[PDB]
Amino acid sequence: FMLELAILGLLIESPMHGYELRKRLTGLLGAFRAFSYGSLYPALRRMQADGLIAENRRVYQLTDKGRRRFGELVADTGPHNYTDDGFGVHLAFFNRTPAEARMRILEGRRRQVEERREGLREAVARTRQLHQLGLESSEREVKWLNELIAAERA
Amino acid sequence: FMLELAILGLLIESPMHGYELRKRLTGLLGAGSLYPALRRMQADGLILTDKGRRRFGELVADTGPHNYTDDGFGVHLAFFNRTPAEARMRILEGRRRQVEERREGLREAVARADRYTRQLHQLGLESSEREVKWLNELIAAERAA
Repeated sequence: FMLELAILGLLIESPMHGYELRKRLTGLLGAFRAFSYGSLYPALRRMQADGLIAENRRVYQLTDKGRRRFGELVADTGPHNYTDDGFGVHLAFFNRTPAEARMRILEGRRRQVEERREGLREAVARTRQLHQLGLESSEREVKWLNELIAAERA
Repeated sequence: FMLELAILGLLIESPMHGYELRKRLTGLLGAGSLYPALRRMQADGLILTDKGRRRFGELVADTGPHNYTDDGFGVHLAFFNRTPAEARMRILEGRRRQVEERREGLREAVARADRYTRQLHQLGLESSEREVKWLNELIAAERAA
């Protein structure tokens, strides 16, 4: 899902060659690694088959069915959107995400990081110095999400 | 994979039941059922048994890529008490390699700049930075004897 969203959301901007998509895909996650070819290209073969993209490696363009399918996925606010990769991908396309969905996604993310923080507070109640590090990160991210939630309300 | 080090490493300390296995086990990250693993680990004669004590001694020595992931690392780091100085050092380095690469992706991510994605990555970055700095301190300490 997060793959298709990533792909569809990139292609909507403009048509792209395989090289560009892999580059951009990697940029959406922050991997310090090309996105793997044998993860990308089978998705494109599938996404071609379902009539979401077309090919002229090559250059790839979005279909009308493609443009619609994106419009679905950007609206989606399911648990798929709250994971680290899920969130970062969706957050990219907040530009094209309705205010309602944005708000839901932010909250679903906040639930996820909140729970992480809780487990880590609980963990520190015990020589894992890494938990402490884990904790401060969560703290920062929650604080950030709250600021981002606050902004959406206003 | 290699949920077994976790169990064996806990178990030898004071062979309890679910109370304290799942509890302590859960305290690797926070907020499942180990039970099929225990049924298996019973069958192979690891549960701790003498064969168990040996099997742990293998696993604590291990320094493979399985040890460098977030869960992998934190589990192993628990049993550093019983991890040979050599293995400890290798594991710390293998972890540092992983976090280094994470940091690089994230530095690179921030560079392209979409205010919101940037800040998230920025957060990601500072965390990596803190963890690397920590690993260095922990590596430094292990050398000094």
